[PDB]
Amino acid sequence: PQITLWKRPLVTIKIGGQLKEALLDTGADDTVIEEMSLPGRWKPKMIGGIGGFIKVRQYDQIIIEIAGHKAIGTVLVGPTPVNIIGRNLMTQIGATLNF
Amino acid sequence: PQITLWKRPLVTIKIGGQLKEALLDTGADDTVIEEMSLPGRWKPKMIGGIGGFIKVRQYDQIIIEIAGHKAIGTVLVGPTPVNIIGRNLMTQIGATLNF
Ligand SMILES: CC(C)CN(C[C@@H](O)[C@H](Cc1ccccc1)NC(=O)O[C@H]1CCOC1)S(=O)(=O)c1ccc(N)cc1
Repeated sequence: PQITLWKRPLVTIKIGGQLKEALLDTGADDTVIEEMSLPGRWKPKMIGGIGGFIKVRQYDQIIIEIAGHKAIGTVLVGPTPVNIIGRNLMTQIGATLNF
Repeated sequence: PQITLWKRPLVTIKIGGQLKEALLDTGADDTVIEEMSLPGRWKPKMIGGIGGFIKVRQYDQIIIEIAGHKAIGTVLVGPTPVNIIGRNLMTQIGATLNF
């Protein structure tokens, strides 16, 4: 699709067997999702921006379906105010910014 | 252009005759610039980011060039990790996400 930016670019994702809404965010290096369980090992990470930093759990090799497209990569899990699909996964679905 | 997301989508902007680097951020509703002098009056605004809500200064109807495209609109000034070009100005220059 071609998505305009008059409103937040929200899409449906499937992660961990769960359907969620998430923001396509070109300003985010990595994908961060609200608290949920994911399989495998994790390590702590700090990520920050407006308003400061939050602590998250970094899970690697996680499969997500993003508006119908499958991708694999790192997913951060923690107290993010919104679910964010970052560049690390948007590249895998071929997402680009065009103007 | 067509900007891929393997790297941060950093572009040059021009505001008040000065060149600056900024991030094209589809996850940002608003445009936020590092401390600088802008003309006119400002009004208060609260914005939320990954770490919580902050106060910023809101300046309206500010002329800004973004990767050589002219925009005129609201610019927020405050504590920000990077200069952020948000959806309010990305819409003006015709930017869309495509996959
Ligand atoms: C600030 C940029 C440089 C980085 N953030 C992404 C931004 O898109 C961020 C996303 C967001 C939307 C709404 C609520 C909370 C966060 N929007 C944001 O702050 O919008 C503000 C600035 C003006 O308009 C409003 S981040 O969330 O800190 C982040 C950092 C690291 C990773 N791996 C993932 C996310």
